[PDB]
Amino acid sequence: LKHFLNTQDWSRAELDALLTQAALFKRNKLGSELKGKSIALVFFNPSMRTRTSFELGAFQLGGHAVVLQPGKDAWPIEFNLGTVMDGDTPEHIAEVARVLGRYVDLIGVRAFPKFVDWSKDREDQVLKSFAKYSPVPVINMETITHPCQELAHALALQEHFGTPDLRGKKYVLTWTYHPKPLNTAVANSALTIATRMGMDVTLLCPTPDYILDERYMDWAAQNVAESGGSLQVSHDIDSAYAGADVVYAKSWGALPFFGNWEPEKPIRDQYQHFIVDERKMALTNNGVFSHCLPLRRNVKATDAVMDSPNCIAIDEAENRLHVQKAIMAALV
Amino acid sequence: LKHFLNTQDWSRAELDALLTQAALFKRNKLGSELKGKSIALVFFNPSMRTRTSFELGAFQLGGHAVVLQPGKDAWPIEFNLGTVMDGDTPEHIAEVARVLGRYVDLIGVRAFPKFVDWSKDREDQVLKSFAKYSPVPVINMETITHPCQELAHALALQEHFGTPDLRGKKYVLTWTYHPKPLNTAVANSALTIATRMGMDVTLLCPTPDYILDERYMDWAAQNVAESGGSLQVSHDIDSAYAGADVVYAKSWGALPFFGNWEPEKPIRDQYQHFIVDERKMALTNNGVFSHCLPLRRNVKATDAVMDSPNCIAIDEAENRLHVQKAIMAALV
Amino acid sequence: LKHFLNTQDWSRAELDALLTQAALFKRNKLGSELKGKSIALVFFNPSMRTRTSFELGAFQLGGHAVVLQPGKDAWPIEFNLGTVMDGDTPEHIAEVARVLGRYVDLIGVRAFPKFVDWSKDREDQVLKSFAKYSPVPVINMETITHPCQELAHALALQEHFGTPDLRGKKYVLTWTYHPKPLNTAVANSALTIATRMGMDVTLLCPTPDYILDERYMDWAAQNVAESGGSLQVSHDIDSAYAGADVVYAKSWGALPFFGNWEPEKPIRDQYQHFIVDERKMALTNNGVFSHCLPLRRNVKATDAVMDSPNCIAIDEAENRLHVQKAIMAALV
Ligand SMILES: CCC[C@H](NC(=O)CCC(=O)O)C(=O)O
Ligand SMILES: CCC[C@H](NC(=O)CCC(=O)O)C(=O)O
Ligand SMILES: CCC[C@H](NC(=O)CCC(=O)O)C(=O)O
Repeated sequence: LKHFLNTQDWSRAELDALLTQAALFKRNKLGSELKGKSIALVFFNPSMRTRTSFELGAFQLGGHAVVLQPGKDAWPIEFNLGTVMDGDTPEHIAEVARVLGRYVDLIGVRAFPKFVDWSKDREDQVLKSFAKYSPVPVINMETITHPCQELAHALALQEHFGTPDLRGKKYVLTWTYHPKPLNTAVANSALTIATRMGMDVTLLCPTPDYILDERYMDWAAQNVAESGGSLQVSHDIDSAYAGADVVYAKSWGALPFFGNWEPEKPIRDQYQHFIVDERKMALTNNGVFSHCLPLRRNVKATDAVMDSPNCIAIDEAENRLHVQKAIMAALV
Repeated sequence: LKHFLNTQDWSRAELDALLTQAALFKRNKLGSELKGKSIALVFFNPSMRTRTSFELGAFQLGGHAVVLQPGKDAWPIEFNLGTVMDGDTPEHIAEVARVLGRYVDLIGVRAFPKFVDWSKDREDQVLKSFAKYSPVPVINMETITHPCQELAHALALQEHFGTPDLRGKKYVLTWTYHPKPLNTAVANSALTIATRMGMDVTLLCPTPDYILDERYMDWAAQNVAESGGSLQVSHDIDSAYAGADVVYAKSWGALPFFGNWEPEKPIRDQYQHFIVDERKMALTNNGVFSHCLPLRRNVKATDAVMDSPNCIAIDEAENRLHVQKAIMAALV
Repeated sequence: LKHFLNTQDWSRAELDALLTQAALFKRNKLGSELKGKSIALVFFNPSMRTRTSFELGAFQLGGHAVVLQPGKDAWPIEFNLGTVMDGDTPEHIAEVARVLGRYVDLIGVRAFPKFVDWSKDREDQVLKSFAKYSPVPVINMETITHPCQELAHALALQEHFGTPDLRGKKYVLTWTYHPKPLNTAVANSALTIATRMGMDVTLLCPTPDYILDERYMDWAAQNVAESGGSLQVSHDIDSAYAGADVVYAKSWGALPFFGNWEPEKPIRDQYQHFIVDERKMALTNNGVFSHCLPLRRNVKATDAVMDSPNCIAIDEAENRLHVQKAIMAALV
């Protein structure tokens, strides 16, 4: 059974088919690719865009989405095997996945890491559990990667440059400030999709500590090697933004500090200047700027940049809807 | 772009068209005025009637409603401008409104005041923010006014008297008891719609402190002046109910006590007799009684009154469904 | 007006019609028995299966389900009569039921007991209040009985044995361990449906204290007397499982300990061996095993049993969907 866990599991031709079909849905939003069909959207963390775009996407295609929130309405779910379940979890993912399998045609899941031990978070236990026990296709709605955002971001870029071939473009994935440490998911996904598109990627971040998990650095290299692009890690703002075509900001907690965020506080606080403002954007090749959102103004990016005509954040958010309808349609 | 923020922004002819179309939907509930269309219902406070009537109204018209609750599922939203967003709000209404604008065709919003400073609450920051940044029509689901209730209430009255012309009817908007201070919204809306219908309106309330904000007292005067009705403030129960045709109860916190409810407690507690019971209703001209609901029995009104055949509360609640389908249909 | 509060209120012919229609829906899931229709699903407790199966069932039949959760989104609801509502409940079920009555065509309700006083819980105040004030058919989504589970369980059994006639089968309803005391609902329902099907029922439980409320023991006797089956209470594991055809596990708090669970703790803890493992299942006549779910692994049943080909828990969960579509279709 084919799932949509990461874009890395898909061939360039399959992904390309997805984007084109997404572009097709954007011109003809109503359809019947999901008539009488339904999808279970399971959320273990908040969401505005993902929840809304999927719920609407399923409706516009003749289907119906059932939104579940383990712990708020549905029963909390246990993921570990061979365990005496006398704790806070009343049922196991093995049952939950098989049960949903008899009701819905697709299962979407959102589960951010717990931030206590990256060794445990990097395993993607939730997504992998669903994909293992579910008799129906599973869709990643963001765990430690955000593949749906990738395709929304990618489509938005091609649309901006009026071409599907983004090779030779200078892509800058910059870390940005935030009072607290966040998920690396969106970053791992951006690095993955930008290198898969074959762009000249620079991972701008404060210190080596902030470099993404090796897994994605490796996926990125394999992508560069295959698409003819390039990868590069920079700790210098100006040399990074210089002549950039795209600038994607996202804040995240330094991996080496999982479970020990105390000393991480004083470190991130001394890099607030990483904020994406006009100065840095002026150094770009009239480049574009985006963010997966939700975005904090005057923290991650200044008001002037968000309101700038060069900001394609709203278009990227919109394509989430089209891109996901292409995925669901392709999975049923 | 035309919105439905308050009935005061609409002409008498437009409002009349709304009520008639609502009466038309009441005879033919299923339609296609919203086929393939959707609406984002954003709730910052609880709701049973509004949430249900809108969700159903959108369905019965071929559309789909997406219910969002900032803080429970969607991300909390910031409304102030030029602020360093390092607080509890992860994203700004400027983005949220533009994003929803790419997904849904209509946006409904519910946001009661915070009760700390009426000077800030009376500004209607949430509703105005949505209407400012949203590329699609916005609908007031209750903030400091409850226009949807107004039209449901109005339709219910015309239906009761078998006529659209309510002029010359004695309308009594009475304050009523409640262990705590509430929103003036429903009251401000009742005063507005009753004076706009050209009835003889009396605002019965305990003391001058309980008189509604000048804004609505002024809207009411302009309405009297235009419809030929009348406005009047009374602190005497019997002289108010006397020969009334309609009696609308609603409890609210004295505006001058926002942020300082301590001394408000002892004041409201000495006016529990304002409860709408049989005695007061007997003094009426066999008048009708209603309440926007949720209503607390034996506090706001006695069981005998609620169960009375003169109580049209349930019909008013029902018309919410028809009246809102007329608004959505008119806005797309 | 006909409701679906308990299977006991329905004749054997009506119930049989329900199961057959459920079997019919299972072959033809999409229909129009609910076109333009809607149902209000009111939840006072968590739910994954019930909420999902009903929401989907309504969709697959052309209708729409509105999920309400008094206290989370909708306003909390008061059920006592002639009370001064100055507490935590803003509105009364008399209004809530009549209001929903003007919006939806059906009302489903879930409300577990409070576990403080069984004398009050056994009254089924919530379900009875809805059925009393609602102008439209009411459906029990589990209170002190779980009739929907009954029919899902029953259908799953007939399907397993390839016949609708379950008479002469040895049915074992066994209590099982759980760190805390639970609702007897599923148990009361199993005892009811198994005796109504005319099987040889044994209620295996630790001590006499754990025997179900007399009401259901009585319903069971009347059912035995009518169907030709049998009822029997056993406190011995091996004599119970011996040659069983069906084994239904469910944990519950000893009724005589409501409001006084302290001493109940040490009592249930000394019966953990009641867990449904392979040994006990080996003593059966190659019997089947099920559980209403959510089920805690290695507490209520071992992993080996849940994963066993003899476990029909997932099928029972699926039939919830078909069985409820048959009920809704029959009630409109
Ligand atoms: C379908 C059964 C629903 C419910 N189950 C629970 O409340 C179990 C909760 C837990 O095990 O923590 C019950 O006991 O009736
Ligand atoms: C689409 C991104 C979702 C999520 N964002 C957050 O958790 C931000 C929360 C905050 O800023 O308070 C993340 O970091 O991946
Ligand atoms: C339709 C009216 C909604 C709201 N009502 C409440 O907040 C009442 C809450 C309570 O009585 O506890 C209000 O006062 O405007």
